[PDB]
Amino acid sequence: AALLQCTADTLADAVLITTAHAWQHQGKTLFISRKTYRIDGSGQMAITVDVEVASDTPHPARIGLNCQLAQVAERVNWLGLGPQENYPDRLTAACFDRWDLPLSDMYTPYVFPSENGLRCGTRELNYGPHQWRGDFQFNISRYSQQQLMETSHRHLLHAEEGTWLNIDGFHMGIGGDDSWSPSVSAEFQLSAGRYHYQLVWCQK
Amino acid sequence: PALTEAKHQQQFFQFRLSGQTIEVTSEYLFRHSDNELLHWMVALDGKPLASGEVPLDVAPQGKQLIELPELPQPESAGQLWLTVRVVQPNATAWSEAGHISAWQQWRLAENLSVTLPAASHAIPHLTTSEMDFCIELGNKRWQFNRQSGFLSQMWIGDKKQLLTPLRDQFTRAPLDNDIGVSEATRIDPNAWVERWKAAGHYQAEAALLQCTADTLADAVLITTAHAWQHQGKTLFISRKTYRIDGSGQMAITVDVEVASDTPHPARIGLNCQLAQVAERVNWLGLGPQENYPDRLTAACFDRWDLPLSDMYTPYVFPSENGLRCGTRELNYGPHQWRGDFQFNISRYSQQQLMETSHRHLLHAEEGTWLNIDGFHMGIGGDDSWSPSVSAEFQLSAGRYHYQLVWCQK
Repeated sequence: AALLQCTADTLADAVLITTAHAWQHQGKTLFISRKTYRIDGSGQMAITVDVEVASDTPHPARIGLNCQLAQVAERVNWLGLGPQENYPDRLTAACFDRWDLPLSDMYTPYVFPSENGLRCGTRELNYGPHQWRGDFQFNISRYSQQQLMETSHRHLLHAEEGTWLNIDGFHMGIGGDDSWSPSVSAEFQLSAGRYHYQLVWCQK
Repeated sequence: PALTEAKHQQQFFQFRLSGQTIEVTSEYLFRHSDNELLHWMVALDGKPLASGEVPLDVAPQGKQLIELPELPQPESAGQLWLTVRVVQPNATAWSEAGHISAWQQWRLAENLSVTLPAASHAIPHLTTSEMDFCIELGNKRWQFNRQSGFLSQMWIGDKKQLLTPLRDQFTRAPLDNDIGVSEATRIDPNAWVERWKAAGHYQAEAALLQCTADTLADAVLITTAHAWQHQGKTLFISRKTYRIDGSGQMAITVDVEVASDTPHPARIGLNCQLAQVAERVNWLGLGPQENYPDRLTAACFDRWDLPLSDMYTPYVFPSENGLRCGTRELNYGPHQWRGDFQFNISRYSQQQLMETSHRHLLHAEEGTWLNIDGFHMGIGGDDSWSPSVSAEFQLSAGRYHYQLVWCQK
């Protein structure tokens, strides 16, 4: 990521920050992301993200923003499809209700570790002090995405301090009919080339 | 307008493209392509860097592989477009020479531009009244009405740009398919028009949920929230923010929330009436035939120029018509529109179109009605009698976002 542009401005009731980032590989830009942060008098924070994906580039597996949080919580409470991990390609099993689970549960053990435990169509996500409001797909786990890709086996992974949190406006479909060849459906892939999602960061 | 769509789908030749290489498959059972000419033009942003023409020699059921000279690469931001069409060098008894049997369009690898608009020395100055919100930059003046919650007037000179305040429109004149067999004497529950009419979708009246005025150092930003309520039930909530550049180019971002219960809005768009009248409409998008999301296959993406009369499509029975889709930029007269949207520009108001029994009856309203839609519902339909619209085409998302830029000149 590089900063294409950045700015700071003050609303009478709130402060608004706008950041533009371009992701470039080999002189070619895979994605352009524009984010504006607006701060309420209440102090609740609203994030609006606009993502542009080049038509040429293979479609991004997911579009989301990921942060690492020092705080660790016993239980994760969210309102959305639950309680089993669900994906857009296979979200049929899940149903929408308030959900409470042990934090360990969110992670799904696999012999081979790949991104897992994703939850979809969640209006609000609650972990510890933080409250998240909006429509998004969130996976919350100790292990970093980079860590998950690296490890040969599930047993090997050691949880990083704090909890990694991922929030995705859109997630690519898991698939697949066939392991050998891509089994993902055409509709599921995020080929739109234009993407918009917004969420709110709220204390308590 | 539909007939062109039939021609494109019907055409015997099938084109599959991998990388530089283009492969053509012949529909024909019995005939070799004795006199077929294949022409390919590559253009960027409505401009073609190169044109390639190859003679075609495919036996019936035959597959012919054609490889382009390596395409020019443009540093400039934009999307490369490759268009291949087949024309007959010698006219058949039915067709004059230079007639085109088939065409195909493929996007080239996309280009994303990280170049930045900023910065412009001029800064917008806004003057506030209880009655109205006024923004002035240079000669141009922008007026927003607090009571209304929409900006009534756009100012040039020494001139007034628009007769009618810009507003969100969730309805389009009913298509033949939507109306179906439904009649005032014998209304049918199933028909799309009936669902909308029962909904109060047409009669819903906007209210200002909230409004505000703020000044950026380089720009002035206005935020309006509107709730459309019928019978104590809110069909849609729309939030719009207008940001004014130092350049004075204006950017609109619209967020629309639709209740899950309500029948899906036929279109989500904002429609305004403009006093100015222009001889020709120039836009970059699918062209030149009117196209809809359900049937946008016929249309191809290139810079398009047409007489203003052309945009309207004559119908014995008048329903919303002449819509254009996937248009990056729309140009009418002084105004420039930048973004991705579906636009129909016509003299007749949508309200007028729905009202009239016959096409002949309509009389053009002064100025030109302009409609811009972030998303448009699919026309359909397999059957007139029952809704033929596909499930995917309908805008059931319940969340919608689109943004466009209003630019002078």
